[PDB]
Amino acid sequence: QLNALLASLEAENKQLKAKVEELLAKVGE
Amino acid sequence: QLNALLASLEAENKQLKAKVEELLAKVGE
Repeated sequence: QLNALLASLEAENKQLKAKVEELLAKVGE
Repeated sequence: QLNALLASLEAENKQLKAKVEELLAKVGE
């Protein structure tokens, strides 16, 4: 189950980084 | 080293969630 936790955290991190990119771009409007 | 990777990912996730909160609030301006 440790690899599943790693996988979930990795997925969340990727999603959050993309959300930051989206919101950054929105702030630039 | 697996716990260190978990720890780093957890720290990053917490930081990113807070950055999302900040940028959300900025979008609301």
